[PDB]
Amino acid sequence: SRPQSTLRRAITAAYRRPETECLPPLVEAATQSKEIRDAAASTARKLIEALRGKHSGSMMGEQFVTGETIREALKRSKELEEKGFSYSYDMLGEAATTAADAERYYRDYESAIHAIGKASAGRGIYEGPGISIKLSALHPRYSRAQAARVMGELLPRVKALALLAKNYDIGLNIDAEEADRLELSLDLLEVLCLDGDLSGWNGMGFVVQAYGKRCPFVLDFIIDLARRSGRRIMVRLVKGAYWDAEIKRAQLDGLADFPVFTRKIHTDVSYIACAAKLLAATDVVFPQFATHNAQTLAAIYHMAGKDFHVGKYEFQCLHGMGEPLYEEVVGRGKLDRPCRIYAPVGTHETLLAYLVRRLLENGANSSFVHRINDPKVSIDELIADPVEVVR
Amino acid sequence: QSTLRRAITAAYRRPETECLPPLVEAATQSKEIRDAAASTARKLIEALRGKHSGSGSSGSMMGEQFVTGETIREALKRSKELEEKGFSYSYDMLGEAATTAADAERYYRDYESAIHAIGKASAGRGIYEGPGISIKLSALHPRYSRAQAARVMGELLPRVKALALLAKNYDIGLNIDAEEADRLELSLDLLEVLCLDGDLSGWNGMGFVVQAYGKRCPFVLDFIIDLARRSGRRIMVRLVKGAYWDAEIKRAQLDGLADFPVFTRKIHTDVSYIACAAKLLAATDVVFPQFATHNAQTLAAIYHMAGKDFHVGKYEFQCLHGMGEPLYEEVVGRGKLDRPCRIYAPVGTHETLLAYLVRRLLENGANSSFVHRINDPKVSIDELIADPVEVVR
Ligand SMILES: Cc1cc2nc3c(=O)[nH]c(=O)nc-3n(C[C@H](O)[C@H](O)[C@H](O)COP(=O)(O)OP(=O)(O)OC[C@H]3O[C@@H](n4cnc5c(N)ncnc54)[C@H](O)[C@@H]3O)c2cc1C
Ligand SMILES: Cc1cc2nc3c(=O)[nH]c(=O)nc-3n(C[C@H](O)[C@H](O)[C@H](O)COP(=O)(O)OP(=O)(O)OC[C@H]3O[C@@H](n4cnc5c(N)ncnc54)[C@H](O)[C@@H]3O)c2cc1C
Ligand SMILES: C#CCSCC(=O)O
Ligand SMILES: C#CCSCC(=O)O
Repeated sequence: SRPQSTLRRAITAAYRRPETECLPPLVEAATQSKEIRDAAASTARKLIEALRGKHSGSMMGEQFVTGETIREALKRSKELEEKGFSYSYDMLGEAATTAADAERYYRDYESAIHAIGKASAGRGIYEGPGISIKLSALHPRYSRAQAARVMGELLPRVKALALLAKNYDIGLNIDAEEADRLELSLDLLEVLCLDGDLSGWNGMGFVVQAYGKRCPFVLDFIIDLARRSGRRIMVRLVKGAYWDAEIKRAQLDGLADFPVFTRKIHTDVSYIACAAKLLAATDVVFPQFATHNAQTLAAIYHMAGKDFHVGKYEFQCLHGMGEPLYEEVVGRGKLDRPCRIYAPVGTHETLLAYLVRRLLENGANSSFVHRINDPKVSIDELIADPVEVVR
Repeated sequence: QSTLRRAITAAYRRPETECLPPLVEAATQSKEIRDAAASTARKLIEALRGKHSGSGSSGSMMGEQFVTGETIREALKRSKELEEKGFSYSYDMLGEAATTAADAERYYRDYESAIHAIGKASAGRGIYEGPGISIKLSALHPRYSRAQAARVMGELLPRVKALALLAKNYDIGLNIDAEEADRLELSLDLLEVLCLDGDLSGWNGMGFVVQAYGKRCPFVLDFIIDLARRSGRRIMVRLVKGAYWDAEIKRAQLDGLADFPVFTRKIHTDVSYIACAAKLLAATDVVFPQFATHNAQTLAAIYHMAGKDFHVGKYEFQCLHGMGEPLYEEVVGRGKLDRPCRIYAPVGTHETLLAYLVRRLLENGANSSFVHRINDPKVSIDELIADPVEVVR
C-alpha cells in the first residue's frame, strides 16, 4: 500500500467527520478514575485559590510581547529562567504576501536562531531556549498556492533553519495555523524527520490542535513517524487559536460539517484524550502541554503519574497570560514540573494578527482566563471535569 | 437607477489616485480657517495630553471600558450624569451577523424593547435633545452577507420599517450602522424605501452612516442629500472614517483585486472625511450631519468649517463610549466649544461584546490611529495638528 496508507487515510476520513461521531472514542480515552479525578480537583482548587491569592483576587497587549528584538527578549528572560522556566521565542510576523516579505521573515528567524543558540550555551533542547516559526511567514502565497509549489520552495528554507537549530542544539517548533494547511505542514514534518542531514537532533517540534477533528489521528501519524525516523519529536498539544476564523471560513465554504468542534467542552475532552495518547508515548515524543486552564493542567499532572524527570514532558504558556498560574507549578515546593514560555518578539508592525487572537481568547465567555474573573462562575465550576459533562 | 446612483456604482473600485484630486480640492480650507483650526486643535491636544486618554486608557480585554450597561435599563440610568453636561446618547444593543433565524429574532426583540425603553425615557425631548438607537442590518437577517441582495432587502424591509415606526411613535432617532463595503448598496436601497414611505412622514429620526474610507463616500452623500431634499426627511447622516478597514483589505487581497473599495493610505481617508464634511455642512438645511471622530484635528477642522452660526439640530459631533469623553469634555458645555456630542453606547453581555471589541482593538492598537498617537512619546503636537491636505504627497 502507499506508505502509511492506514494512518493517512484515518486523518483524511476525520477531516470533516460529524462531531457526534468523533466524540465517543475521545470521551472514553479522556475518562479518568474517580480517585484521579478527586486528586485533580484538589490540585485545580489549590492552583485557582493561589492564583487569586497572589494577584489581588491590558487590551493594548504590551504584556504579550517580550521584546522588540531578540537581544532584548533574551535579556528579559534571565529572571524566569533562574526559577526553572524555559522559553520559545516567536519572531512575530505571518501570512507573507510577497516574496520579499517571506525572505525578510526568513532572515529574522535565521538571526534569531544564532542569538538564541548563543544564549542557550549548550543547555540543550529541554532546559534551554528554542524558537517557534510559522510556515505562512516563509512562503508568499501560503494559503493559496498549490502544495507542490509551496513544498518545493518552503522545504529548503525550513530545512536550513532546522540545520541551524541542530547546530546549536535548540528546539525549533512549527506552529499550527489554519486547518487547511495542516496536511502540508505534516508532510513537511515527515520529510524533515527522515532527512539524514538532521540526524542526532531531537529539537524538531510540531503543534497539534485539539479543537480539530483530525487531532488524535495526526498524533497517531506523528508517533509512528517518530518510531520510524528515530527522532524524538517535540509535540505541543494546544486547543487552538483560530476557532472564530475557522467557524467563519467553514460557513463561507458551504460546509455541512466543520473541521473543528463547535462545543467548547468537546475541545476539552479532545485535549485530555490526546494527552493520554502522548503520555503513553514519551519514549518517542516529548509532549508539551500548552494551556492556561488550571483544570486541564491538574488533569494532565495526575494523569501523568508519579514518575517524572526533566525531558519526560513539559507544560507551556503564553507570555503575559500564564506566568501567574505556572508560578504555582514550576519548582520543588509547587508541582515540580517545568514550563516553557512562548515569547513573542517584535513591534506594532507585526503584532496585530497575534493580538487579535489573544483578544478572542481572553475576551470569550467560554475561556478559562475569562471565567476565572467572572463573578457568576463558582470555583466548583472551574474545577469540574468537562469529561463528566459528556460522559 | 439614477445619475446619482450611477455615480456610486462607478466609484466602487475607482483607482485611488483618481479619487483623490476632487477630495483634496474640497478638503482645502482657507488660510484663516486652517490657522483657527490649528489653534483649536493645539488647545484640545494640550488638554488631552494633560489627561491620559487614547489607547492606553482602553482597559482590559474584559472590555469593561466600552460597554455602557448590560441592559437598556442599566444604561439609561447611567446616562443622566453626562446628559446634563451636554452629551446625548445613541444606544447600541450589541449583536451582529446573525447566523440563524433564532438569532435574528432575538436581536429584533432586543432592538424593539430598547426602542420602547429609550422612547419612554426620551419623554418627548425629540430627535436632537433626546436619546436614540443604532441598529445593524446584519443582526436582523440570518444570511445578510451570504444571500442575494434583492431577497435580503425584501425580508429585512418589514422588520426595519416596524422598528422605524416605533421610533417615529416616540420621536427618537434610529440610525442604521454601516458595515462591510459589499452591503452599502443594499442598505442604501432600504434607506430610500423608508424615506419615501408615507407611514413614516413627519419624523426626521431616520439616520444613516457613511464611511469616509470608502471610495463611494462623496457620491453616497450626494444621493442622500438629494433624497432628503426630495422626500422632505431631514436624514441624520453620521460621517465616520470606518471600522472594518483590516477586514476590507484582507478580503480585497483575496479577491485578487488591483483596486479596493477602500483607501489604502490613512491620510487619504482623512482627506476624504474633511471633503465629505464640507459637503455635509453645505447641506444642513436638508440633512443633520453627525461628525463621529475622536481625532482632535478632524474635530477642530469641522468646528471652524461650520462657521459661527449654531443651534441645536444644525449638526452634532459623536464619539464612542469609553473613548471620546476626554476629548469631548473639552468641547461640550458653555465653558468650552458649546457643541453637542452624542455618545454611541453599547449595551449587552460579554458574549455579544466580542466582535465590537475586536474592532476597538484594531482601532486603538494601530500606530496610525489618533488615539494611539496622542499617547506616543515619539509623536509631536505639531504632527498631531497637521492638516491632511497639506501633508498628502
Ligand atoms: C505556549 C502555547 C502555544 C500555542 N501554540 C499554538 C499554535 O501553534 N497554534 C494554535 O492554533 N494554538 C496555539 N495555542 C493555543 C491558543 O493560543 C490558546 O492559548 C489555547 O487554545 C487556549 O486554551 P486553554 O486551555 O488555555 O484555555 P481554555 O479556555 O480551556 O480553552 C479555550 C479554547 O477552547 C477552544 N474553543 C473555544 N470555544 C469553542 C467552541 N465553541 N467549540 C470548540 N472549541 C472551542 C479554542 O481552542 C479556545 O482557545 C498555543 C497556546 C500556548 C499556551
Ligand atoms: C459614534 C461613532 C459611530 C461610528 N459608527 C460607525 C459605523 O456605523 N460604521 C463604521 O464602519 N465605522 C463607524 N465608526 C468609525 C470607527 O468605529 C472608528 O471610530 C473611526 O473610523 C475612527 O476614526 P477617528 O477619526 O476617530 O480616528 P483616526 O485615528 O483619525 O482615524 C482612524 C481611521 O482611519 C482609517 N484608516 C486607518 N488606517 C488606514 C489606511 N491605511 N488606509 C485608509 N484608511 C485607514 C480607519 O477608518 C480608522 O478607523 C463610528 C465611530 C464613532 C465615533
Ligand atoms: C499562540 C501561539 C502560537 S500559533 C497561534 C497564534 O500565534 O496565536
Ligand atoms: C463603532 C460603531 C458602530 S458600527 C462598527 C462597530 O460596531 O465597530
